[PDB]
Amino acid sequence: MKVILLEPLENLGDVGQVVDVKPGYARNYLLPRGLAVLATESNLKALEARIRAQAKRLAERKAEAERLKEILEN
RNA sequence: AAGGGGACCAGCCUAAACCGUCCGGCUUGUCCGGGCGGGGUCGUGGGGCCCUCGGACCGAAUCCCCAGCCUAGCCGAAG
Ligand SMILES: [Mg+2]
Ligand SMILES: [Mg+2]
Ligand SMILES: [Mg+2]
Ligand SMILES: [Mg+2]
Ligand SMILES: [Mg+2]
Ligand SMILES: [Mg+2]
Ligand SMILES: [Mg+2]
Ligand SMILES: [Mg+2]
Ligand SMILES: [Mg+2]
Ligand SMILES: [Mg+2]
Ligand SMILES: [Mg+2]
Ligand SMILES: [Mg+2]
Ligand SMILES: [Mg+2]
Ligand SMILES: [Mg+2]
Repeated sequence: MKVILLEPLENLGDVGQVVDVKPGYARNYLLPRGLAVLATESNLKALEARIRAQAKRLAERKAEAERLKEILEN
């Protein structure tokens, strides 16, 4: 069973990673402990949506630097 | 059972893509979900979206009217 880690987990994976676990481990441990969520298509895109936002919002912060950098230093 | 001969005769609505819209969620958005409306319904495959061309017939199983029919009856020849 594929799930999306919501946390870093020992020898499983880092947050946002999609890994294969036994259906039982997910159903009766991971899911009700909020440590992960099932790797369905509905929230697969919802995952990608925020990787994308985090991607954009990061590079906007870098663009602000180079604008501020080229202004000063020159 | 197919086939042949007859009785009767009729074909339709959706799901999904895509658009809209109201709400809900916090994992903040080009988000996810639930409603609702639009769209679409096919096997020669059909539909969706993007270009080019073209701009009235058909009609209900629903509703309305009516005829007819039913639920009482009546006239009816000649010792
Ligand atoms: Mg037959
Ligand atoms: Mg026959
Ligand atoms: Mg026929
Ligand atoms: Mg519809
Ligand atoms: Mg909706
Ligand atoms: Mg709909
Ligand atoms: Mg419709
Ligand atoms: Mg329609
Ligand atoms: Mg239609
Ligand atoms: Mg064919
Ligand atoms: Mg086609
Ligand atoms: Mg009809
Ligand atoms: Mg009499
Ligand atoms: Mg008499």
